Amino acid sequence: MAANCIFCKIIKGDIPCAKVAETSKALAFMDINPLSRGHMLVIPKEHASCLHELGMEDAADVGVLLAKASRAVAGPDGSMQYNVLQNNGSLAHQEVPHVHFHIIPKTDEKTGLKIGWDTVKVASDELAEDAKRYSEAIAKI
Amino acid sequence: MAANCIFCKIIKGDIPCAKVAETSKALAFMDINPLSRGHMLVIPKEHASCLHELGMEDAADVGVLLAKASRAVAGPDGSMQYNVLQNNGSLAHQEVPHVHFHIIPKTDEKTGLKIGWDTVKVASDELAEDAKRYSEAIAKI
Ligand SMILES: [Zn+2]
Ligand SMILES: [Zn+2]
Repeated sequence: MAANCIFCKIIKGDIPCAKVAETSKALAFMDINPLSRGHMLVIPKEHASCLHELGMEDAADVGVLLAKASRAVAGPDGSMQYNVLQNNGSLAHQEVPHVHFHIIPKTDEKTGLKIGWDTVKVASDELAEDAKRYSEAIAKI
Repeated sequence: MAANCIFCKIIKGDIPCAKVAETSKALAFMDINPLSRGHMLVIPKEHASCLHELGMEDAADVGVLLAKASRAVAGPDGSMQYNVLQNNGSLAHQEVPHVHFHIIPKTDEKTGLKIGWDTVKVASDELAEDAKRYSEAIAKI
């Protein structure tokens, strides 16, 4: 559903939204449901539902816009802390089915992104297996 | 402290780590303290402590490697869900002072990245103010 995709609606002009930046392949704007003041979004213009569906040229342009946006979010003296978050799948907390990078200011212990970081044990043999599968997958793109 | 930066140590070869991919400006490898099985990291070779310190060319290369890595993480049939997370500042849960993108498989409600998503109200006037400041900041990069 690109038809029922609110970011496609913004991109084509069917819903208005103040544009923070625009490049050939990407757009930035403010999140109107922020976790903290200054929370923004960077999206590809292409309707990719997950990051792995995004084109390589689109990936270069989105990476560049993300870095530029982080400088905006870091503030005039660069002291503002922040989290970059991009979700892929509804189990992974993705709501709109279109790639979007959140850049979320962390002003406060009580506001912004709150993360649970509980690690698990993985074996050396399992790490090697995953490293092989991943590198071969990446090598053939 | 690039001297006490474990990712710089990996990058220069002072600590061994199976390399999942390597490009001119970026490296990928497995996280040895994973939140879920297959949790990996994508880092710039440059010692940038936060994303806003990263060069634009390095940003393009890291965006491309991130997209490639997501295809690896999505798996042979692309069904694996995942979160991309990059932290900037110790209040923002950044531990190693070198930019690193986590790509974290979400296999399970009980494993992988766990996120708290409590939004705050922002006014139209505040959104316009932030949009102006951000777009002007981005325009002059
Ligand atoms: Zn869309
Ligand atoms: Zn470093």
